[PDB]
Amino acid sequence: ESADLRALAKHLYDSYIKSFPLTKAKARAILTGKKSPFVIYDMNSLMMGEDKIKKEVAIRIFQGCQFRSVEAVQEITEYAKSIPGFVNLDLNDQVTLLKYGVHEIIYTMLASLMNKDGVLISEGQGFMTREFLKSLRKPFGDFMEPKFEFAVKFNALELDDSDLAIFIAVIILSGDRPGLLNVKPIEDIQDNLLQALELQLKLNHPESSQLFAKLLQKMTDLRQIVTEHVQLLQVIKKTETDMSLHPLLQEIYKD
Amino acid sequence: PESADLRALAKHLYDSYIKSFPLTKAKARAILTGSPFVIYDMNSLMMGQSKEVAIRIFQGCQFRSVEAVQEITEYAKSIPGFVNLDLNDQVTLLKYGVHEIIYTMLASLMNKDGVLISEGQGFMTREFLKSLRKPFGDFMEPKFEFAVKFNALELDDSDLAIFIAVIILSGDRPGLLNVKPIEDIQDNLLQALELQLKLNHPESSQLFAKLLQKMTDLRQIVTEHVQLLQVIKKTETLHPLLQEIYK
Ligand SMILES: CC(=O)NC[C@H](Cc1ccc(OCCc2nc(-c3ccccc3)oc2C)cc1)Nc1ccccc1C(=O)c1ccccc1
Repeated sequence: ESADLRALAKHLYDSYIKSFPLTKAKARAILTGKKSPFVIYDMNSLMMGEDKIKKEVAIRIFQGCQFRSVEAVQEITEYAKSIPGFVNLDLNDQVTLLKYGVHEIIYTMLASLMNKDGVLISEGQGFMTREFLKSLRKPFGDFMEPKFEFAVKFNALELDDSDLAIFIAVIILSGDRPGLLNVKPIEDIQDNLLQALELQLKLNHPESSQLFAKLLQKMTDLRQIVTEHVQLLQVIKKTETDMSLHPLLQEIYKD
Repeated sequence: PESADLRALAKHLYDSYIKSFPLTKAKARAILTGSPFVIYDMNSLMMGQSKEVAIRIFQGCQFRSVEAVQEITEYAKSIPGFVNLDLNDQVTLLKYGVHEIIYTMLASLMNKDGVLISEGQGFMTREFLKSLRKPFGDFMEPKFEFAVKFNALELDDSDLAIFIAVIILSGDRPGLLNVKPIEDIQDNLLQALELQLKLNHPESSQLFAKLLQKMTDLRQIVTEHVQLLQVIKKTETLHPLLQEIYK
């Protein structure tokens, strides 16, 4: 079965590259200055970068994150279809799996695009500093800090895209999502994905003790990030009466 | 290339096809021949503003067609040389090839009176499909038209496994980056397909040619299916995640 686990791992990695244009290997190539990004760290550079790469600074930064999230949901959906068993599950659950999964997966892969100092934007054409993202006005104060704090700790695991491909498959196939109708089909798929992640982790990181365990523990951090963000969204929703949330994201958010 | 190698290629493709496609032509034909539950009627579908039946049947086809795409994708990975192709080209070959393959294989579930549904457990008649209000009665009928002509060739699963591989490795899909290796592989599969058909159907003259002529007909069906599929976004309009799964 060992070889069947390796074939699973090879397969998901294949679909991962096919579904997400900006990989972790590409992000790190751009980040670790070998493709150099334009750097947005203030108002004038944000607007200079609207020319050069791509008060209302917060809204532009809002919609730019909405754009990429909608886009991200679409990639994640593409990828889910490739996971063996997914498209054979009950449709209502396939939807439930995505509704809940995409949040968690988005911060996982957002880590790939982050370092200590900032975050890659516009498929790596841009780089926005962590500081500039703290500077925004205060329904949006430090909305990004907890994602940077997670990235810092998650990135020190030193996962690569082939590790990530399996980890996010495991995330999608969570049997504890609320409202799932048939938990057992989902859990059996996850079991095989977990088996494959275990082998992959040991093979790709032989001198990295309990990497499997340590990666699963990061779900605690992931979910707590999810929760605070929904709380920030609502504060906005009450006070940004004229602002707009995309219908795909609307659907993903309504608990 | 040697007949042994083409026989080996032939047999290799049949193996993968049997692993990737649970409901085979042969199985489908066993079921078809004189049970599964028959849907001939509005009350038999019912007994077998939220949503009109025609849309729910449309929806269910999209679900099943998404399952077909994953079976076909997995089968492609087994074609010698496919996974060594450039990755963008594997996506492009699949993107354009899956519809043609879906309608090819749908013929395996069809006779002139209906189609097998739900893993062979059901049978929706042809006439019931036609009953459906515009443009919903007009989506399956062309497929039945093709199926009946197609099934007259009496291909089996072993034949189909190679024909399917030939469709995927089409060098003329828009946006291919490196056509040569795709045509190279397709030539090999055609080589194999031609020997398969002479050996499997020795009394069936120019089957090879006749089969290739049907690749033409499948492109017409795919093209016009789109022109029905756009008369649908048009007059038939939401739950975004769902729409995203079937983009
Ligand atoms: C599932 C899901 O929707 N999850 C919530 C989702 C998670 C997220 C967060 C950051 C991120 O950065 C990508 C890199 C990024 N790209 C830009 C960019 C690009 C072009 C122009 C300007 C800026 O800025 C950043 C930080 C990607 C995804 N967040 C949002 C999703 C929808 C709408 C808004 C948000 C916000 O984060 C937000 C930001 C400011 C004010 C209000 C809200």
